[PDB]
Amino acid sequence: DVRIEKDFLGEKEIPKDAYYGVQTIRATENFPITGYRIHPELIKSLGIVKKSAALANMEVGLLDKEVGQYIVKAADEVIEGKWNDQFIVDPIQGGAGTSINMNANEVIANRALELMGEEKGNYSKISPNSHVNMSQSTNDAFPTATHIAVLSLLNQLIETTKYMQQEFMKKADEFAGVIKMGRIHLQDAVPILLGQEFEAYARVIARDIERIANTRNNLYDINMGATAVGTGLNADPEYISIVTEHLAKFSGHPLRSAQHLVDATQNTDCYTEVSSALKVCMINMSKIANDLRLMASGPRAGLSEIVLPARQPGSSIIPGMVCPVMPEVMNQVAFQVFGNDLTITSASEAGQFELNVMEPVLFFNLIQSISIMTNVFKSFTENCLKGIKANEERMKEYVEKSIGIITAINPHVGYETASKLAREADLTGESIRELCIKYGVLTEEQLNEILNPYEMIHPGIAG
Amino acid sequence: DVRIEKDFLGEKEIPKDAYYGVQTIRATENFPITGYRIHPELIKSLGIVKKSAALANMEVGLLDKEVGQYIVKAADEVIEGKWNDQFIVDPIQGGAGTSINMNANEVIANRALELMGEEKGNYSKISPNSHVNMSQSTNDAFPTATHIAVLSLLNQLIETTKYMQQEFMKKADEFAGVIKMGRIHLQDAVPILLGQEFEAYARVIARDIERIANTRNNLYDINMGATAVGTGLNADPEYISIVTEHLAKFSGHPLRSAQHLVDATQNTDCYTEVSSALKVCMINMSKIANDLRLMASGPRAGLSEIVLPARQPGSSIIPGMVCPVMPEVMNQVAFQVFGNDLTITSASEAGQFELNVMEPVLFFNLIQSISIMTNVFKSFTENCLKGIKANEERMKEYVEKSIGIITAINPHVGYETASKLAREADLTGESIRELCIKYGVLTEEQLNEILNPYEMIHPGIAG
Amino acid sequence: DVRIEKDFLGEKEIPKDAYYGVQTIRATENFPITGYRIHPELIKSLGIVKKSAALANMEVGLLDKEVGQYIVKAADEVIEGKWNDQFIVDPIQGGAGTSINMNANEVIANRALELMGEEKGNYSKISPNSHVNMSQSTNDAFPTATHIAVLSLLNQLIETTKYMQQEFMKKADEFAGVIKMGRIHLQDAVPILLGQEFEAYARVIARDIERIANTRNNLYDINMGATAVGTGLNADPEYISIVTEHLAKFSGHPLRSAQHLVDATQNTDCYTEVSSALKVCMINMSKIANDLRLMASGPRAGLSEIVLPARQPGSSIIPGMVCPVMPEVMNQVAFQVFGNDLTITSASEAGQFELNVMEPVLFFNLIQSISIMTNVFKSFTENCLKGIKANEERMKEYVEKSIGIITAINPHVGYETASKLAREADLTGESIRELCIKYGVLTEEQLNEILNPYEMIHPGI
Amino acid sequence: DVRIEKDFLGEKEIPKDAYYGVQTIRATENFPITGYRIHPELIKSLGIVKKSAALANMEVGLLDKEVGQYIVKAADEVIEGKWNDQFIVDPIQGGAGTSINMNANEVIANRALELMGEEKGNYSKISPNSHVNMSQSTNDAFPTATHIAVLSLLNQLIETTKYMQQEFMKKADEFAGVIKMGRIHLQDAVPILLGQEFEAYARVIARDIERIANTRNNLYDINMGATAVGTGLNADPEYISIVTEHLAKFSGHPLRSAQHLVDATQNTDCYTEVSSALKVCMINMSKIANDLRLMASGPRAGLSEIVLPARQPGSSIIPGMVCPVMPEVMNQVAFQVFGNDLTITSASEAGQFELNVMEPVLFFNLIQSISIMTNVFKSFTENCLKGIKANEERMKEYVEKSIGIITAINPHVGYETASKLAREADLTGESIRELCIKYGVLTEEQLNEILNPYEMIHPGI
Ligand code: NA
Ligand code: NA
Repeated sequence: DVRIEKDFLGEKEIPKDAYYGVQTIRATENFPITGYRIHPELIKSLGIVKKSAALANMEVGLLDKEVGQYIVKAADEVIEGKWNDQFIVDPIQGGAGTSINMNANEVIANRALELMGEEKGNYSKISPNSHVNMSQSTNDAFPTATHIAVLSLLNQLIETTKYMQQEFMKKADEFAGVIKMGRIHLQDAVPILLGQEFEAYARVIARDIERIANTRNNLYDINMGATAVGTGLNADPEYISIVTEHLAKFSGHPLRSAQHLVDATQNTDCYTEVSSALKVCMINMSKIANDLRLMASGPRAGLSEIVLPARQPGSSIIPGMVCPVMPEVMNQVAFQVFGNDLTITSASEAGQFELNVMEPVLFFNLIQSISIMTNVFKSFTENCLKGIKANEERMKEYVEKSIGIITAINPHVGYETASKLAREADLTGESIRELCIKYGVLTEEQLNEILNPYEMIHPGIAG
Repeated sequence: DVRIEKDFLGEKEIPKDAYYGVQTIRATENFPITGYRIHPELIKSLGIVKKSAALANMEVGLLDKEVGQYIVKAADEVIEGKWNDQFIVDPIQGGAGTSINMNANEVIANRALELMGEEKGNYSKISPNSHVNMSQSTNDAFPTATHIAVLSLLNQLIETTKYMQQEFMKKADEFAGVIKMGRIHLQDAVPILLGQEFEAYARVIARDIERIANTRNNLYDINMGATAVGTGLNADPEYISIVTEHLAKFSGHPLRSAQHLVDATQNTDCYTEVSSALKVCMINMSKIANDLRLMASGPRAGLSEIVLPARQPGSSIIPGMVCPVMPEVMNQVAFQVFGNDLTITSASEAGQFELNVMEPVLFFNLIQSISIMTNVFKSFTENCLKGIKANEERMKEYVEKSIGIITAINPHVGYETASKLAREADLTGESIRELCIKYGVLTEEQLNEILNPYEMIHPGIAG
Repeated sequence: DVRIEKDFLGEKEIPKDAYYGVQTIRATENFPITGYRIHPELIKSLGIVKKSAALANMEVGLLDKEVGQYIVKAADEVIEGKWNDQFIVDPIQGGAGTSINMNANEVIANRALELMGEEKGNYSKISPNSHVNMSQSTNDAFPTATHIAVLSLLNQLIETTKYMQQEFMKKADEFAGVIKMGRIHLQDAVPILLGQEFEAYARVIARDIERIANTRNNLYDINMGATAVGTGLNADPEYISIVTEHLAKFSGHPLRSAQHLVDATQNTDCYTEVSSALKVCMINMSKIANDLRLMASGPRAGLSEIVLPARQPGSSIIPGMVCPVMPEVMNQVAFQVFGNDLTITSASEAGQFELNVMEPVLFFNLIQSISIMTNVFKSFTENCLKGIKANEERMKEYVEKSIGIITAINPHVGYETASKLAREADLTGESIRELCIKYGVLTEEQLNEILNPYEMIHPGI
Repeated sequence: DVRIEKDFLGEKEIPKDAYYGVQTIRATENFPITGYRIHPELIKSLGIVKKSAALANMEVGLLDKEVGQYIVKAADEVIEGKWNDQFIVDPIQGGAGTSINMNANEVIANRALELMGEEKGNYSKISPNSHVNMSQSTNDAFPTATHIAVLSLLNQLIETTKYMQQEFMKKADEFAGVIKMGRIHLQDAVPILLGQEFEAYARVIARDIERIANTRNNLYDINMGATAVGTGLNADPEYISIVTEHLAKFSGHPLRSAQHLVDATQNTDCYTEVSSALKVCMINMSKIANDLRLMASGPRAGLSEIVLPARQPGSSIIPGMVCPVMPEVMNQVAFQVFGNDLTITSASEAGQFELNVMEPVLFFNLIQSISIMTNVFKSFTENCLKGIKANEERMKEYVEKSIGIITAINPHVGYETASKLAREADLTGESIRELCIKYGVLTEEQLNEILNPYEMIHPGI
């Protein structure tokens, strides 16, 4: 039922059908923290790293082509997502990612052994350390795999967010004629188009796409060849060049060998720069969600400017309640990303000399942020945003009854007079138009032009 | 293979062997955010809530005793942890916890139906809403279950942390004779006992236990009977009294019916008060961990004051490296709790009028904090703290070679003279004792008493 | 125009009329960061510390009675707030607070010298280090002073908060009969009294008062006598017991000498505990302020449930605009405190071995939090909360025309009739009450009982 | 001693000699929160805004040429920093910045009145609202001024940072030959040059310069002309084009009128983008400062790899102590910025519909971050970084007696001999180099090449 493996600390039993090994099992004893598994994209990227390294090591004559070809086939299986269940270590873990790198090394070595008809655990023939980890350290393989995983996930977030942004733009278009009252401080102000607010939403999101896209650039620099500390001592420059080109080609990213491997091994600014752009994006999305929730308030004692698609019963006790559950989950995902960014800040700040050992919790958080933003943006776009409808009559009635349309008469008649009219209209509950007429401030004809609400929506002195 | 269920929004297919229902499946479409499951303690507590309610509702004559007895048996199964797999909704979810409450209501209703020989889905006989949720709202059942789960988890953290605190105290005792140099600003200062530092660690942790224990008090107030908004309109006061006593008795906590149900339904300060005490605790533990990592630095170009149990190979490329992986994972768990507390802050701040809809992400975070602190504290206590050893010779050599022992001569001979001696000793690399003798500041006899390092470890003018 | 002073590092020019000295001037070159000054209460508390130490050192025969007496009189002037302008060092400073301790030691020494007719700078007669700092370290004097300052500031915050909490409870009373629509998810639910919301506000604030008051307890333990690292090297144990008693008696706080001075010198959890309770309080206050600003929304396209006292013009372009400026500044002070608390967290976490050197920024933020909360609570209470008025008729009208008011009538009339009444109410203009009367379902007298605000908003039928 | 002024809300007494007015005095009663004043660069930028608007309004025939000319001269005095003392409102204030805009409008109006020989307060002749605020809102004037202030402050930070970055690169050069032990997890690893660490420092700082410089781009889009909500109601489109050009030309920044003024009036992402780049920079700087403080640990029980310039006595009780005060204040400024960034995050998130009213606290924090970073970078560069010295012999000695130096010799000597050499080195006192010589394994000349600092620290064999 079990086999026995060993490292410099001793021996352990492994289930015979497991592809992980001794260093993996030790990580499960050392760090039973969350019970989560690493993201499958990171597993995939680990497999891209070990395939790339095995090819490069063979090409430069360091690795036996017999063993190397099986390492490559096993790594391809990992890349295709065939072995996600064998990656059992905790995302939150001591040892700076060694246990993640070793989980990859062990799984690939053991699967390679099985593919050449050998016994799993026979590290004499295929060693996790000496073959699958050849020319590598934790301190290059783990971050390089993370750069690749983060880049692949960012590319998916970007595509999802461009889709959402475009759906905001379609709503802006659908609502381009819908007039309502703009509010500042939650006080009635002057008229605005609902489509102008939705375009404001589309535009901030366009700016977020650009910020997030631009954070990829610093992740294209990888540190493969760094060895233990970034000096690259005893790394072969031809190994570095060739592994880099394989990593680029198999991952699909324009990866580059960092110009200064010590810089690239010990600094973590590439990661906080990403987390920062994700946070900024979710600030904007939370604000947008808060607006949607206010606009959907009601149905009788709220603003009731829009109707969201109903997505689930709101209450078992208020008959027929529907709640804005999709904006609410967007807010919650924002609050989660805000927190993840503080965990990332604190972990990046904790780096010491040649290595930041806090990267596992940094990378867990950063991947989680990207992943939950992708998922909530997809679900919000499909289950809410596309289906939003406007209560046009209600919003028109707000404009029809406002005081603040009176703003438009300031350049003609003065803020002082308009204020007197505004105060009176507010205290009597009369229409501001009627008051202008009854006091001879303006004629019916000239305030038909001046108090045109649609015309006040683009710049100019009315008239 | 499937059955069909319905709510006021429409019909859905459910796998025939599933105990969840239509509202559950809708939550899985609305919120595919994390893919996590709610903590099993919360599942258990939901079952305590629905059992308690069913008993109270029968006792006051609202619920049929035939259906009620099966609801109770099903809820007991949930309480014992037999149905954790049927709780499939995302911890991060819109609808303020409705989908969590409905997952409980559905699972219990359906299991109850199966126990009385009926068809799952036959809500005519046993309704998730009308029977299992009777006299309840999301807005009391969900927070009440959370109070119970948080209290049970806090009690386990407290016990784990008292164990850790006691193991720190044992190390303080083991090291009570071990002399070393105290450092301020990382500059050599005056002698201290290693056992005094470990007692400083034990004492802050004692203070953390007290803070965390004291946060339970505000969670003992529950809001069962609140109905939709806290008014309790149409709740039966005898139902409230009786359900409270069952909740207390089955959960083991001294629960109390809040004095003002509107306050208790809309305020979330009980939760941030807990998160705050957890954060403070992890600030202290991170600092302690950082100290341990500095003391274990080396082995030749570091401080090398202590040796930690080796827990995994440190490197595949530095021969025989061992890294302080257990302190490192403690730091990472701190950074995670710091972030979780910011998510909790932001979610509590977002409450509006009669309900804080952001509670799902608040409660996910708070439970995660308590849970990961418990797990890392257990693992750190067993896999590191108990086994720590002191390099007594090294630390003694620091004291033997220090400048700063010279502090003790200030009251005798003046800070001005001691400074001259200190500077000289620092620039020549001579022993400060020899300099005192050679310049006739003190006799060999009087500085044998005065520069006794052990005596400078407790208050007094040396002499 | 200058004198020359000297420390371990060499000599510096000091303005002839200055009471600070060489170690102070160096700090002003090293840390020109914010341009702020330390809080006057911290200056005061430093004066309490140096007075207390001078008395204890004299009593134990370590300090000259005559020189000690002048140190004490100079310290008393500092305590009374006469020399705040001589405390020039930046609150954000390296050195772990040495520069603040030295600013006190120098000002006091020099003023003491002036009081005995000597020249400022004559450290031969009265030394900042040897006399004013005798038996002490930065690492006990500076924290002890901070514990005392923070305690004093907390006591004032608590009194201000208790005043605000009581004014919320008066508004709860004023509004005890005012009915409105409760909202969950911002969706119309069932009726609630405005007074119940204000009471929920007052109750959370009561809980905050308790949390904050309870953070004082760990600050009453001081480390005076710890000297450099908590070992108490060069502090006589009788000096420690005497200085502690003077610190308690002059400060008015029940200070205690910590049970383990090494613990109390290196751990900073008393400070994060305080910051935490301040953050939690401001979370609740921010939420309350958010609710107020929603209730004040309008005048015609908003909820318009309450009217806040007008405090300033809202706009120089929109005629008639007035804005909820006092809830808004409450929000902003919350966001400030949240941030201050993260700075405090990060500084506390950065402690190393025997000393946390990041205390200056930690204490600057903590004292800032306490201070801005006191000031905004006072201003918000006097300029907004006391004057809040309810639009009772508006709120009643929406309750009368809601769906949710059906909930009060359901057990009386049964679900079948309730549904028919609800349907009619949707399609006609009419309130459920009027319809109950029109169709003889309930009598006007029975509806007066059933839809009584208190009765629709409490448990029972 | 007083005059009387009046707004929409009524009349107030103003000190006769004050240039501020009624809306300003009300703000000083409403918000006595911090006691701070807005940054002088924001005052300056407000003056640029009001000058620019007065010129555009005149050009378009909306404002009297004569009154406009006095408004402009008064604005120019504000721009030159002559009236900073008249800006008394608190940076933390409700009203979304109205009180800051009004403080500018009032000071300028009153000074303009004094320049034409009129009485301060005579708003009949020159109105804060009607003339100085003409064609504007708080909601365009205040942000536009902030964009300009922040841009100016960023440009100074960038220049200061570039100076610091270059001084790190000079130290990398000075230390290019200095070998020491690289450490991972604080465990001894393999040799590294001190110069490579300093170059890693310089390179991250280069990346920070780039991030921060790139945040300017979104600030060049301004919303002047948006008026209340971005619709531009009451702003003539030719006024918008002319005021934008004046704003660019007087400020020296390439300002552009935002493409959608409603977007630019309600969204605050340009500000969080800036705060984010500042936070990221200070994360890196804090880490660097942590490393410096570890390298400076000692003198006898620490690493003692570097010596920092001494800047102040470390202790008045421990003789001889000097502390790394300049890295320490760098840490503390980082923690400050981290917190400021959370305040900024929370304020930005709190935007509602057409306006984010939490901008005053957001801008106070953002400007504070930029300002304290500039000041600490300058002071740290001049008072520490330039003067850092290496303990080269100490560092070399530990490299020579390490295990890790074996790594350079392994491919030359093969694993079997390397292990024998390592074992011997552990048990005897002797360095691997000496042992290589003693046992004829390698020649002294071959060891000079192999263990050359540059050669053991770069890829290859
Ligand atoms: Na988190
Ligand atoms: Na701050």
